[PDB]
Amino acid sequence: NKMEAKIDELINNDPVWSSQNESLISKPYNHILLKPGKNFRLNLIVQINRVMNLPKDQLAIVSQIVELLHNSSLLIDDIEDNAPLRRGQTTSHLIFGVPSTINTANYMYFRAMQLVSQLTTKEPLYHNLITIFNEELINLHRGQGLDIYWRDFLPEIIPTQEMYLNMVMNKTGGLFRLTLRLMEALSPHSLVPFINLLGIIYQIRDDYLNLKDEKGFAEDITEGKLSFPIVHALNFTKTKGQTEQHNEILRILLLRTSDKDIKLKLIQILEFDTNSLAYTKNFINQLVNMIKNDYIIDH
Amino acid sequence: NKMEAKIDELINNDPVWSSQNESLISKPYNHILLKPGKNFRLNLIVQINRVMNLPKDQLAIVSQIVELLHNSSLLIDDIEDNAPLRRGQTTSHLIFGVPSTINTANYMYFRAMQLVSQLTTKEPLYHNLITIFNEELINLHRGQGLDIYWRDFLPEIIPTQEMYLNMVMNKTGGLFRLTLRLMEALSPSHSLVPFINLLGIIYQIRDDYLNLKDFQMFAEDITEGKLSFPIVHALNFTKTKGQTEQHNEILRILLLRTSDKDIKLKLIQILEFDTNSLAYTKNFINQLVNMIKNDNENKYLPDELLYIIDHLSE
Ligand SMILES: O=P(O)(O)C(O)(Cc1cccc(-c2cccc3c2oc2ccccc23)c1)P(=O)(O)O
Ligand SMILES: O=P(O)(O)C(O)(Cc1cccc(-c2cccc3c2oc2ccccc23)c1)P(=O)(O)O
Ligand SMILES: O=P(O)(O)C(O)(Cc1cccc(-c2cccc3c2oc2ccccc23)c1)P(=O)(O)O
Ligand SMILES: O=P(O)(O)C(O)(Cc1cccc(-c2cccc3c2oc2ccccc23)c1)P(=O)(O)O
Repeated sequence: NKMEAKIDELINNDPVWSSQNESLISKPYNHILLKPGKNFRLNLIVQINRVMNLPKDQLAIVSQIVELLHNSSLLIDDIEDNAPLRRGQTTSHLIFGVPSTINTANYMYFRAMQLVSQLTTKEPLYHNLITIFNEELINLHRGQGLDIYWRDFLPEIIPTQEMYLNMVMNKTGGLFRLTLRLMEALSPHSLVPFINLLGIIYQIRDDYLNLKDEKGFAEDITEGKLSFPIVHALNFTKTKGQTEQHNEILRILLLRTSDKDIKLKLIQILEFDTNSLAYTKNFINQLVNMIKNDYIIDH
Repeated sequence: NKMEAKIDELINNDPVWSSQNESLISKPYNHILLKPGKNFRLNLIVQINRVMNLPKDQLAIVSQIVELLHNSSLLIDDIEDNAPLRRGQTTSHLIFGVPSTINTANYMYFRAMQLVSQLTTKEPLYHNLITIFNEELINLHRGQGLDIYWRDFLPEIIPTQEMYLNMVMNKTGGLFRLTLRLMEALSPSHSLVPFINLLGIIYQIRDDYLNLKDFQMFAEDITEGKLSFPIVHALNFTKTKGQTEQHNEILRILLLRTSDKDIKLKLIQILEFDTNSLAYTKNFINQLVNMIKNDNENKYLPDELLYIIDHLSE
């Protein structure tokens, strides 16, 4: 009969997937492309290439891979932080919903992975590009897992500066290392230590500017993040016996508040009571002087 | 002095990660392991192996891969359907939160991928295994993305039965094909892929059917507004017969995202008395199983397998 014949045809062919289908599920992703991201990224990749010297067409693919992983990971990051804005517009998950956004972001992680084989035909080198991809993706999720856990289960764990830096080495260092390691493996004195330093500077600076200044006003406070200035402050208050301030910092973080005055109060506690903002600014300058007093690093 | 020296050490070493850090991010995953569920998956693998003959240690790994992807995919599946229960207990995202559960599930996807790399060191075969893994994960997400889309954009698109089957081929068939293709690529010793595709289709339709049938005998699929196989039949049946009020009433209840049992029973009544969608589905599953039962030639089958098939019969 015809039903059996049609079922037979179905199971003997590859799953049917159309262009229209590809478009429908790409919506959460297409939305974040509507706004440009730091364009100075292909900029960073172009700099590092002065040293790696990859051929233009191979470099392009590395760039596409990292751009894709980066843009899609932001979709997930914003769900995980329940963020309202990204690149000055509403986050995808508030528009298309959390379910679609998770699935689309995860879909793009595997599309990124598929691009890797466009880099080489040589089994050995391929094997190493894949291992690098797998390793850093593992590191990336270990660090983000720690960051989310500390924030969502606060005050169960109050991280020390040491713990925060290790989380960053996993998370933000993971994407910087991913980009550098792929290029070093493709290139015809590794820069890994230098790229780890850059990732840390970047994350701490990112935490700092969030309070010093589109994602909204000091949105890291609304999200309750254990940011670099917050970690210094929680440890500073514990160490100095400032019991009341230590507890009020925790309380404000736990409110997940959008109240601008409450956020401003916390920011001035970091300014005048714990001097965490100045501590952070100096810490950043000290890391930068590690490069300078030893060009990309200029941002 | 000191700070700089601590930073030098940090950036020159691999990222620090401990056993304690591993236990913390594994919490959402271990929770679902608290109940084994219908873990007889290891059985289908173990059985298919009688034809594939993979050495016991490679078989263990394929096994771990399948268990990891399947377990972590339910963590994500439950967040995507906002499900309250899984394997009889509160879903992980409701205990550990949506953020940690997504991250933990995604972490396990990559730990599964790293196991793939440990199946062989033959560089060519390795590339093939990675290609299979990559291809099926992509089909899986396309299928799940389409199922979610219809559900969340309802009533913009009402899929037909043919559309539903293509979605299922991508989604459900993705993990069955993934296990089978890996096993087949590894075998020392006609693909069983067509057979496994059919199994995945039977499995999913049967799953849609029992979700409504066990309630007739939670029916969370109704609360989620899912375009399940019986609901798809019911929507196209009412459209075809020009039954406007019934068509609309089915949409209204799905759109309600209701957990009110009397309303859920009302949709089931519609399916039972107006469209006869449950009898239709039962019969459709029977016709699929019979394609295996009457495969005298063994066009699809290589007995322990047929038993499974007949079991799935409704
Ligand atoms: O892309 P966006 O400008 O939205 C932003 O994520 C900037 C950013 C934050 C963190 C990491 C990166 C980053 C780091 C390393 C490499 C690359 C990054 O972004 C891209 C894009 C394209 C290629 C490589 C990278 C960019 P944002 O915090 O300013 O929103
Ligand atoms: O570190 P922040 O989250 O503060 C930020 O830099 C963005 C960011 C930087 C580096 C990594 C990630 C991130 C977060 C969640 C998941 C993943 C991330 O990066 C990858 C890459 C590939 C897969 C998953 C993830 C986000 P921001 O642009 O939101 O300021
Ligand atoms: O794991 P649970 O027992 O929780 C459940 O997913 C049922 C189930 C149990 C075991 C395996 C599977 C399953 C699902 C999709 C694909 C495959 C499954 O098992 C195998 C084995 C070999 C290949 C593919 C699959 C489903 P449930 O729907 O009853 O919650
Ligand atoms: O298809 P249903 O959601 O009805 C169910 O069969 C479970 C299921 C089967 C097959 C695939 C999936 C699924 C859903 C979302 C994401 C992913 C799924 O399977 C994988 C494997 C690997 C990565 C992601 C996913 C879920 P159930 O046990 O919840 O009834």
